[PDB]
Amino acid sequence: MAYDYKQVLRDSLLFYEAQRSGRLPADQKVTWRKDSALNDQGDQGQDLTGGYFDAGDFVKFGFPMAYTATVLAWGLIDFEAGYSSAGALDDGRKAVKWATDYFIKAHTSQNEFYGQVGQGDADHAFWGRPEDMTMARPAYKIDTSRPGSDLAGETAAALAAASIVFRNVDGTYSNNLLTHARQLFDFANNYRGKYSDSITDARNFYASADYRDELVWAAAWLYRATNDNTYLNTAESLYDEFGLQNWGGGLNWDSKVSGVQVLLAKLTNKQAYKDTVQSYVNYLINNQQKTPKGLLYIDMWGTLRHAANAAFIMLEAAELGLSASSYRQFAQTQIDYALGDGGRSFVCGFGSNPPTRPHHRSSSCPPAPATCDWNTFNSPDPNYHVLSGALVGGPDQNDNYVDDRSDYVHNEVATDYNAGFQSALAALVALGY
Ligand SMILES: [Ca+2]
Repeated sequence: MAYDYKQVLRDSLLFYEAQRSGRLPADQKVTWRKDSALNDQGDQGQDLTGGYFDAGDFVKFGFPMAYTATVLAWGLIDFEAGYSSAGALDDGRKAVKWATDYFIKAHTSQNEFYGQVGQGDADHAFWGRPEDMTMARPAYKIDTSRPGSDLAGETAAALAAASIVFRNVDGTYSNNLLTHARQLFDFANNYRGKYSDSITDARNFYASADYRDELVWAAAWLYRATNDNTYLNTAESLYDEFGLQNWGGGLNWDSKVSGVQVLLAKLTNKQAYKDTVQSYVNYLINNQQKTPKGLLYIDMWGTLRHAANAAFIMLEAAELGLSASSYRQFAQTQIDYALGDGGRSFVCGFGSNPPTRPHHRSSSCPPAPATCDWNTFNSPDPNYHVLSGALVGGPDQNDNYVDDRSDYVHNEVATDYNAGFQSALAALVALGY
């Protein structure tokens, strides 16, 4: 009852601090985390340190990491007031920059981009503190011979969105972000292909369903960041060519459909895009399967992540003047469910009876020199460190849930899980809720 969205927003930022890879800053707030993955590098030894660990593991999966950055930047642009009111503007910007500083390093050549550091199996076979890793961490890339329109496109979108975020605060960085964004889009558009067909290790973790939506997504963001009509023309041309108006709605690391539509609706003010957004939202509120307690049930994987993403699309739709009151209200019910209106909180470190055993390695570990290994994973006790701000997978279609570390469905946590969620919190704060 009566949730402090400002504090939840601050908590979400703490989750991102807990996901930081590389050398941590002197002002780090989640201090149980230590410098790690300091040897991450490319084929020629290029520095690839930094970025975010994806979930409860230590692999740096570029596709969802870029998506996370784009959505976080998006919320900072449209609902900056929310961050400011929560006294978290600086931290919000730092969260975006932690990702973009890494994308810049990963962009080793104009048409070359590293999309992963660490191998799924080698990484997942280990359970412990990231600073204790001793296994090889291979880096995989996409290039003109092994394209990745989806990966390069999303990264371009994130860089372009970030360039807007930093336009005034750091003009030099903003310009740099944009240069990289422009080059990555050209690479993505001129060399068509799914990144997971090149970086095959990712096909079993973050396989891309289609790269066409990312191309439109990227062009749209570049137009917003440059005001260069060429990008708008390309965005709309591809939107029509690919027939996105007929694609299944939704917004998540894999599909940008609803994001593209609500974004283009804002940039062009065209009714057609607004119609598509309305039909999608009305469908969710009135028809999409929901749990008995009101939670949108879009899929078993990252259930809350899907509901929060939907909530964010609704908040963006409200900004277009589409049923603002009802759309904002429904979005709030989804966020409020995650915060505890379903009976318990599903945000670690927050509210009533929150999850205490997230499927997360670093938070499960006691401090050094005590050993952290699979026996720690096997502990009946709650994770040693509270993972403040992490949104877990959530309850089942019947609002049932059991806090279980081995349950990588209900207790999974990930950077993409908190993206739409965090931006939605920023919006609620901005709206004065
Ligand atoms: Ca896609």
